[PDB]
Amino acid sequence: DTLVVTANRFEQPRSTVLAPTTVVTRQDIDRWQSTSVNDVLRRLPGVDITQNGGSGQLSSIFIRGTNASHVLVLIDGVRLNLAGVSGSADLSQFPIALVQRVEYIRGPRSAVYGSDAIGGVVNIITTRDEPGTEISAGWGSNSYQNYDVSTQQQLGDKTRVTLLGDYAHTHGGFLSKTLYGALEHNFTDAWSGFVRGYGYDNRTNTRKLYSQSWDAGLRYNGELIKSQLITSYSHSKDYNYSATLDEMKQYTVQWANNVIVGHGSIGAGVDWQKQTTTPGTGYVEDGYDQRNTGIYLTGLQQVGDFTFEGAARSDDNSQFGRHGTCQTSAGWEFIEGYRFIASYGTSYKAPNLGQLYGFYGNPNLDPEKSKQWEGAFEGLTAGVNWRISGYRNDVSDLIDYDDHTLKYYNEGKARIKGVEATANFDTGPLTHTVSYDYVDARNAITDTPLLRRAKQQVKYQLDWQLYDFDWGITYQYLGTRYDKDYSSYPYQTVKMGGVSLWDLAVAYPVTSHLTVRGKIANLFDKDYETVYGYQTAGREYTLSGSYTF
Ligand SMILES: CCCCCCCCOCCOCCOCCOCCO
Ligand SMILES: CCCCCCCCOCCOCCOCCOCCO
Ligand SMILES: CCCCCCCCOCCOCCOCCOCCO
Ligand SMILES: CCCCCCCCOCCOCCOCCOCCO
Ligand SMILES: CCCCCCCCOCCOCCOCCOCCO
Ligand SMILES: CCCCCCCCOCCOCCOCCOCCO
Ligand SMILES: CCCCCCCCOCCOCCOCCOCCO
Ligand SMILES: *SCC1=CC(C)(C)N(O)C1(C)C
Ligand SMILES: [Mg+2]
Ligand SMILES: [Mg+2]
Ligand SMILES: [Mg+2]
Repeated sequence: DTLVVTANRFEQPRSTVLAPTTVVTRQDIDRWQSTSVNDVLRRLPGVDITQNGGSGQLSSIFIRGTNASHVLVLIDGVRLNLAGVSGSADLSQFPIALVQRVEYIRGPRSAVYGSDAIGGVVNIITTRDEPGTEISAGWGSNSYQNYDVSTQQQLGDKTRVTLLGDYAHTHGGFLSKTLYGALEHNFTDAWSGFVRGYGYDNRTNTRKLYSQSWDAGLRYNGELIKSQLITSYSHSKDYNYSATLDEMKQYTVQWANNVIVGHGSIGAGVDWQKQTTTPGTGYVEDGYDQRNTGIYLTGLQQVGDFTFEGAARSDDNSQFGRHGTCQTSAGWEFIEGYRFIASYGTSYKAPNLGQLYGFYGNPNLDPEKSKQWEGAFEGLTAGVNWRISGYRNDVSDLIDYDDHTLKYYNEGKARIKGVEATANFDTGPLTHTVSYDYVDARNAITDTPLLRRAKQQVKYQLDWQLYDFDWGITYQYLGTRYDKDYSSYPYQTVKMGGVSLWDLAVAYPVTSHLTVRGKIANLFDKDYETVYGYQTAGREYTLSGSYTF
């Protein structure tokens, strides 16, 4: 199988991770011709993305019916800094040109990573191993324009340098400029070090976002033992124009180890994080300094037809103190190629600055808490790889605005019951990748459905190659959703009808160096919204190329 590092921080085959797992490579992203992260993500199981319009507009990610703030987004294994002020991940500003791989694991994972990993985890990896220089560019609808240069070069054997530059610009709009460098060095065959730095300057209509991140690390990859020590600094500055500045610095230091033992592994690590915000950030008066340290244990073992996986973690947070989480999954391969999996896991979400210290702050709030149970069957039948999972997620201690006392409190519960079905198979030269999600996400106290969430989704990718034309068709059904209408007070909840959407993409190797690509997004120009009142794109055309040398 393809490897992931996201389940326990170290490489393992994805057949040994029991939680459902999706991997997107750069090759997929080039064929899809995605011009944003959201477009990559909306394609995958359990993902419901809403957006205040097109590219660059604020967005929310609802994994498996959970709140916007209950997905953990990592960049190269570190909590996305853009999410630090608001406490909820928004990838609409993150440059797609940095995205080399996505590992997405559904279900909880606080027991490895701490806060936010309730619905699942999305790790965006920016590292590639692909020697050479490449030039790319695109033109499309709304004066869309992209230029991109990158290279990877040995500087002597043992060392290599990566550089990337990207400019993307789209009127009505959204402008984004990105720069990335890395140095990778192999001290021995087992020992390695790296320093990575990147930044992007975005403008959106007037919002002005700038972010930089620097990472530095040491890894040991032995025959049995693996170790990693990584430090990370991020600094973002977010201007809105009267005058609002949100600024945050995030520091991380993590040390993990993992050893192969019996038929599997055992791991442990320690994780430290500091976030400082500047006065006035998040409509909070003072600057804050929040700290967290966690310690966790992981395990995986195969015995006969059974697989057991687990993680357990204790976090010590400077505001709410101590919270412990744990996860266990057992799988049973009862006949060759078929498997039942049962999982249980707790996870949490930390209070955010606004909830804590804003005008309606409550400095004594506790984390939001999740308990999740999941059961799955997977199999390989007649060339079809498939899986069907049912899950229940009880969330409690939700942080809610109390209008009577003008303060946030822990109160309030949600019950989510869902089914995920996926399959992939070929029929002659055709490859089919399909998924179906049912999500019944409610307020558990009133029994009413949560807003902003599609109860059902169907997703289908159909790929094939005919001459030297490589074709991809993308279909999605976004089901019924409820939302509030803010044009009239009191704001009333409205029912937004299901919608089907189609994209067509093609690529062609003009020569061995030159690939040209075309896309039509929203082929039937379907008029729809994912947030009530905010119009989405309509039919758009892209045309691009890349040249390798
Ligand atoms: C009363 C319920 C609480 C149970 C918590 C027990 C924690 C689970 O671990 C039990 C001990 O098993 C450790 C196995 O370690 C896994 C890998 O190494 C063994 C290689 O075969
Ligand atoms: C020696 C302990 C190393 C493994 C501890 C990680 C497991 C976290 O605890 C979860 C409790 O679940 C009960 C254990 O049964 C499942 C086994 O988990 C896989 C470890 O082999
Ligand atoms: C590596 C081991 C991980 C497995 C540990 C999970 C087992 C938890 O056991 C029960 C916990 O009991 C909670 C203690 O009570 C304090 C708070 O609730 C009190 C209610 O009045
Ligand atoms: C390498 C060690 C990793 C151990 C982390 C264990 C995390 C266990 O968290 C499970 C939650 O358990 C519920 C009770 O925890 C509250 C603390 O209670 C201890 C004092 O009463
Ligand atoms: C919900 C879990 C699914 C459980 C039912 C599926 C288990 C099916 O087992 C099928 C065994 O395979 C029989 C197929 O025929 C054999 C193929 O050719 C073998 C060479 O002679
Ligand atoms: C391994 C089981 C996979 C679940 C597949 C769907 C089966 C549905 O049939 C049972 C009836 O469903 C009752 C309500 O379903 C919504 C619950 O979603 C699952 C979480 O409990
Ligand atoms: C899918 C339920 C029947 C047993 C599993 C068969 C293999 C699943 O592959 C399905 C992939 O396609 C999704 C279609 O889903 C319709 C059934 O959804 C389950 C509703 O509870
Ligand atoms: S959170 C890990 C877990 C698994 C199971 C054995 C069902 N448990 O009782 C706990 C809650 C320890
Ligand atoms: Mg212009
Ligand atoms: Mg070794
Ligand atoms: Mg408390």
